[PDB]
Amino acid sequence: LLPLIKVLVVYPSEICFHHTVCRFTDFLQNYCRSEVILEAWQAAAIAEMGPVQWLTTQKQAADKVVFLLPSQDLFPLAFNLFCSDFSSQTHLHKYLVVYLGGADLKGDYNALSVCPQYHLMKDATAFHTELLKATQ
Repeated sequence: LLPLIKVLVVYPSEICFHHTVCRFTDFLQNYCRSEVILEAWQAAAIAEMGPVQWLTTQKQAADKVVFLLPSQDLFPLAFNLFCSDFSSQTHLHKYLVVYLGGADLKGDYNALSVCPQYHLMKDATAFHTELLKATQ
């Protein structure tokens, strides 16, 4: 296999956050050399699997799952489905939380605090290194 990791990116669907999602995916592909699994690029698979089965399938395919938050469509669904796995010892630190850009989230997602945290772009190097560890 290639030393190439796959990252599932879960993000709030608010229009005002869209530019941040694009910037983050560009950062993942180019700066972090990651294959990206993105709702916006898998409309047909989501339609045919339904949102729940799609999230569950992609979580299993992914090496890392990133919750992308500012400072919600699939976001609350992914949180609900994945949160019990956040501290799982089988997949150590599979779930990562990244803060970038601005937007007003409605919900509460307190269990995200049990995951590794990254504030971009200050933590870009630490985040990149975390992804790279996964090619080991």
